[PDB]
Amino acid sequence: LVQKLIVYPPPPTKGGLGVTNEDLECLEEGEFLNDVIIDFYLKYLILEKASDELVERSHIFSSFFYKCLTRKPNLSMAQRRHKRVRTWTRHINIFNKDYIFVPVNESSHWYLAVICFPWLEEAVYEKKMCKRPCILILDSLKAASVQNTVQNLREYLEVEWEVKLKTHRQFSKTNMVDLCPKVPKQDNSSDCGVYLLQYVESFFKDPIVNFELPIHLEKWFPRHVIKTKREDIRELILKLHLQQQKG
Repeated sequence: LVQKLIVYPPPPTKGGLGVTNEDLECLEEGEFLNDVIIDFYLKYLILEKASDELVERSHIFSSFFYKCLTRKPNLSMAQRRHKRVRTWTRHINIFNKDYIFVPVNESSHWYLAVICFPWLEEAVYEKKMCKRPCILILDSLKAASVQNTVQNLREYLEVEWEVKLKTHRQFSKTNMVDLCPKVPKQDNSSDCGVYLLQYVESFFKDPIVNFELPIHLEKWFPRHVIKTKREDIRELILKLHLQQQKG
C-alpha cells in the first residue's frame, strides 16, 4: 500500500504526475533520486521558476525519453530508435527551441544533456559574444556512456529534422560539437540526481549564452544550495500536499 501525496501539476491541469510516500523515501541522504522525483521537480522549475521567455525557448523531456530512445525492417539504425519516441514531439517543433533538456540515467548515475541552439548552422560571434549549435553534457562526475549518448542524440536530431523539415541536415561531431563545461562536482555519493536538478535550476536562473570554450561554471551555485536541496524538495512536496488538500 502506497499513498499518493500529490499530483503535479494538479488538475484541472492535464499532464499530472503522481508523487507517493515511497518516492519521498529516495530523498533521504545516500539514496539515488528516482525518475518520479526528477521529472516532478523539473516540471516544477518549468512552471514556477523559469521566465516566460525561457519557457517558450526551452523544452524538457521526461526521463523516459532517453530510456525509450534506447531499448529493444527497411529502416536504418538511426530511424529505428527514433520511431520509438517519434510521438514525444507530435505537437512541438524542437528546432524552434534554444534549449532541449534530456535527463539521462546510466548505471544509476544521473547526468544531463542539453541541446543548444539547434537552429544555428555554425558558430557565430561579435563586445565578445559566442553561440553555436551544440550538445552540452552537465555531469556532477563523468559517465562512461556519454559518447554513446551524444551520438544517439545527433542521430535523433537527423531523423527528427528530416521528419519535420523534409530536408537533409548533417549533425556531426564537428557540425554540432559536444562540450563538457566545468561545473561543480558531486561531493556525496548518490547525489548526481540532486546536481542534475540544481543544474537546470541554475541554468534557468542564469542561462548559458556564451559558448566560448572553456565554459567556466565552477562556481555556478553555492555549495550550501546543494547541501539543503534534498530536504528543500521534500518540504516542497509536503507543502503542496497540504495545498492540494486545503482544496
